[PDB]
Amino acid sequence: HTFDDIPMPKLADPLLIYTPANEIFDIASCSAKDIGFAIAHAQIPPGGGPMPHIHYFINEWFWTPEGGIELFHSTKQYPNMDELPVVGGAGRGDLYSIQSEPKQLIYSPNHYMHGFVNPTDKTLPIVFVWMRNEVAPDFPYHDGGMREYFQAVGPRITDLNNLPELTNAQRAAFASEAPKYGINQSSYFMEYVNTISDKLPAQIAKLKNDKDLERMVEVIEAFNRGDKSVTCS
Amino acid sequence: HTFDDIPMPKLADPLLIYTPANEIFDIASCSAKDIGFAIAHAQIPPGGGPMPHIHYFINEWFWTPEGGIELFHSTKQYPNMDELPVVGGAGRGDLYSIQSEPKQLIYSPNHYMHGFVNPTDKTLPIVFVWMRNEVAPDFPYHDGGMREYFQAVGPRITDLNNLPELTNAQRAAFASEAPKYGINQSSYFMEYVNTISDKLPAQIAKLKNDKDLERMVEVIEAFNRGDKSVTCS
Repeated sequence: HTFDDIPMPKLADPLLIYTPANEIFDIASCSAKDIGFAIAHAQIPPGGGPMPHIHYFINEWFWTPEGGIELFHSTKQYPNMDELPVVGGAGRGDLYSIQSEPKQLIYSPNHYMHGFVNPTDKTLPIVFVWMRNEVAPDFPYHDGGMREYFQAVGPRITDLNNLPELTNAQRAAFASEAPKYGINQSSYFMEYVNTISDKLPAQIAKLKNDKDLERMVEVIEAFNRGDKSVTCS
Repeated sequence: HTFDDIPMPKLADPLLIYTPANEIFDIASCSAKDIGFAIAHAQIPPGGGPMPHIHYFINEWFWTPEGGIELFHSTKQYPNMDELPVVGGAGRGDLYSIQSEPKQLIYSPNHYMHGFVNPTDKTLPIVFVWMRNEVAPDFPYHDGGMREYFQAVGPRITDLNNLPELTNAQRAAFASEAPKYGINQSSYFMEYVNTISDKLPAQIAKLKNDKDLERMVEVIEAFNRGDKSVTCS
């Protein structure tokens, strides 16, 4: 399953963040009467990527223009934010790996466990779209909290030549602050993981939601034309 | 497969190290005319443990007095140190997890890929023995390199209740210095790994070398009795 293009909202003041998962973000939040989301055009260096985690306030799309990124995705859902999937109690979960191909679009609904890594020796592009769900609260940017999460825990890139140094406190906050933004984020790779299998189950591979993505693309392009019925900032 | 005890050499000035893999080490090197090794009595905090790596200068034993610790181990061996098990040629390998039981004793010969994590919410003990092999150069302690490795890359612990904080340089050195000590050490979990499965094949489970371990216990015990034909420091 492929998708041709996801354009970037062109803000006057672009927000560029180096996440503590070693991801280079150019990120923005947008909303219209019917919808709100955050969108990031990212560059992932070798070894970059978030450890396995679960979302409660958003549905997520991943678009990989040159492939290469390896995604991880569960078949099981975790609708209860208060039950971490850990050795402690509610139990670790099984993950399945996806070797992304060029222009592939992966859809991950709320409550699924996922993450990704760049396992190659070259920096690879990726685009994330995080859409506000029906149970998300109103954050300042109306996007279900994702841009607020990254802006709070990742250092801003004031110079894309001199990438900021990431600190222990920033890596820790990536984990510990995540619940305020509807994320259960693991702090080490195997914390939530029982197995990683390379045999992708059909029901995961078939996940798609092109309608909402298409709408959100309309909102971005309407924003870039100057349409004042929508907002990005 | 279990073992009853592995004692610690009693030095006047214990070498306590907090490794960049988040391991609390009390480590020593010992040699006799027939044998040389390093041994560490360790405490692994929640989430602690090294990324997958392969040894070229030692054979390793793990002893888990309270179980808890999850080890990872390949069936495939990697005899050429210049060939990294990485997506850019040579290829990532399949790991199998081992949920250790109290007093369990795992033997991991050189060239195998392995690693471990504490997936629980409490600090757990573990003892490592790293025995010099035939191809290892002669390091100052004659141990095969391992103590020298941790001493070069890890901070000394000066207070067990106020552990030292790790620096990015120490973490990066942990990977980049490793080959000098006969280790290929991955710098993120999925760098060398393709899949993780929880069905340990029997060839791995039946790995053992009790004779050499008994011999090293013998050396430790003699050192602790004051016998001068052996050395630990």
